[PDB]
Amino acid sequence: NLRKVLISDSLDPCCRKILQDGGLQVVEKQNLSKEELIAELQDCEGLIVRSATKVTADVINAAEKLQVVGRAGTGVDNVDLEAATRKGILVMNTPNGNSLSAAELTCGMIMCLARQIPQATASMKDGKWERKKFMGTELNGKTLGILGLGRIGREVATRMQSFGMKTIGYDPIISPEVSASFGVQQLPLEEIWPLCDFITVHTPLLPSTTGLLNDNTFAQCKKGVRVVNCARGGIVDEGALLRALQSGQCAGAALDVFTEEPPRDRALVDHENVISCPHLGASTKEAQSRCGEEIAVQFVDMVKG
Amino acid sequence: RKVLISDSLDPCCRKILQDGGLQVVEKQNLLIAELQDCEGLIVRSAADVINAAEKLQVVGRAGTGVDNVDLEAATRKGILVMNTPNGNSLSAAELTCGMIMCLARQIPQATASMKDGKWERKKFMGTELNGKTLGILGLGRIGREVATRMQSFGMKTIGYDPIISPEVSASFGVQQLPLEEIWPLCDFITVHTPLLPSTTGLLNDNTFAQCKKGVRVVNCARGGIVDEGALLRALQSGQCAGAALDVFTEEPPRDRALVDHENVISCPHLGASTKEAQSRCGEEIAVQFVDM
Ligand SMILES: O=C1NC[C@@H](COc2cc3[nH]c(C(=O)N[C@H](CO)c4ccc(C(=O)O)cc4)cc3cc2Cl)O1
Ligand SMILES: O=C1NC[C@@H](COc2cc3[nH]c(C(=O)N[C@H](CO)c4ccc(C(=O)O)cc4)cc3cc2Cl)O1
Repeated sequence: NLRKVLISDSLDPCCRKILQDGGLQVVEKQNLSKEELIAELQDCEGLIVRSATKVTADVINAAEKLQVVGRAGTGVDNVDLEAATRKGILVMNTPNGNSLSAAELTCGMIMCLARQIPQATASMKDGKWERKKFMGTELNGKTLGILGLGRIGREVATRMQSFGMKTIGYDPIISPEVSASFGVQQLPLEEIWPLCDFITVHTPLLPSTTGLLNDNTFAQCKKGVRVVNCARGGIVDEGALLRALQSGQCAGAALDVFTEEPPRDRALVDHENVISCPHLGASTKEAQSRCGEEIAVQFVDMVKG
Repeated sequence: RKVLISDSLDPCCRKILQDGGLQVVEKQNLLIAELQDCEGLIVRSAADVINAAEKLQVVGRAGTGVDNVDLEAATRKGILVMNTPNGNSLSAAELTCGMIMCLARQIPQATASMKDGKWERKKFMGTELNGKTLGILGLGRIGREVATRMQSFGMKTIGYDPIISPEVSASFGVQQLPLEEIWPLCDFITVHTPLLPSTTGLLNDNTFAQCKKGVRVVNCARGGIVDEGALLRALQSGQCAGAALDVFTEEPPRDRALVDHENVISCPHLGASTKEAQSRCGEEIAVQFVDM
């Protein structure tokens, strides 16, 4: 059963600490090339990654002891889950660990869109004083649409409520009565689009949420809507967003995530009304430490049944 | 009733200034010949002015304070200066909150990186606000608005105001402490005071010396409350991890050392630059006038 675990990426020593406390032997490697990793996994039931180490069908297939792969983070981009499940290898991740960091970044993106803070800093650093060029928006009394009312969507809701934003939204699993208890009014999507000043997505990436925002939904929005995607690349159709930015149907967007990372296509990043980060939603010392801890705790519970 | 308007004003304010007499002409970029013979005045931004002026009763600035109109020359004549001290409050508080989130996650620096074709995930390791301490100096309209918003993020809000009682500030969840007890506790410090002798260099080498190593500071209030030489020294040592500045001792600033620092976020004094603030000030000034 589960004994010895390799850590192949850099995450807080709180991870190692909890693993050995629960009986597991631990080793701690870093970077490691496609050939390198497998020579460690010779003797290992367990592999903990962050984002850098790719766990492809190759490593999975070529590693003849590996029973579980743990990601100290959200989703499994860097783990071939098709090939893992084929070989009976359990894949786990730490969904709770990043919630607050992702919600805080989303709120900062909304403030940034409202007041053009990234654009203003760039203008100051270019030696300009362009007070006129900037006219921002007060959030108080504006409507924020929240698509997805799990962990992150509800944390975004309660913070933006403090700004006196009205928070409306939709989730197919969360009842209107439960969303009401954290101040989010659920309506049909067709009724959400024309009410929103700001839209933010907090859904998993599924067929049903791939291009959730598209040409059809932008057609239904108020002119000048502002969009945030701090969830997963492709929930917002990037073509449809660029078309909405060019027409003015969309007055601005804030993107932490892209269909391709890093993105080869530069048109959205380069747009004047787009502010962007290189997938920083989970990039806080606090989230990184909580994910380290959460994966270790998940591992030890599997040894104790 | 001839009324000049020496500033980019909200078009609501003219559509207002025809309840009572108001013969208006909104001429920006001015200079002094403009106000020929006019008795009752409105302004936004932009003395020698009123001295060569004639029959003028009330001057009104759609904004807070009067830092673009000589109050003593106006007191040298009969002239009452009105302003709209609540019109800009929410917009200034909202910008301050956005500056706090930008300092925590370096969103302006991340955007500049991305627009250079970079994908810099390690440089941009940030801080969670939940569980951090925000020090708020000045607990008037703006300070209390910043406090209740940042409490929703799980920040502990402490502060100091010589005029606001500890009971008033406890009612909006701000614990007042002596300044000496505030500095060592703060992860973030934000200033919401008037610019007075007592508040000029309120943050200086002596106060940075008592702060936590890595404190972040915001000034969306008035240029000079943060001593700019002291703030650059603190950024240079790492005593200050970052600063967000909407305001500068000289606007526009000719000393570029702070604006050019990698850990400084800056705006060209945008705290009151929203449609809603500019509309609310245009009308709060009317009700002060049109209800003597
Ligand atoms: O007409 C329609 N076209 C397609 C469909 C609209 O698609 C949606 C599908 C959705 N799915 C979910 C969803 O799975 N929500 C749960 C929470 O209940 C959840 C689980 C995990 C996470 C996370 O990983 O952070 C987030 C949310 C929300 C959501 C919203 C919308 Cl608008 O309806
Ligand atoms: O030991 C000392 N070191 C320095 C010295 C004084 O420091 C202070 C002086 C202060 N003055 C005030 C102040 O005038 N506050 C009132 C609110 O009651 C106020 C009025 C208008 C506005 C506004 O225009 O938005 C804001 C606030 C706050 C404050 C804080 C501090 Cl730390 O004492």
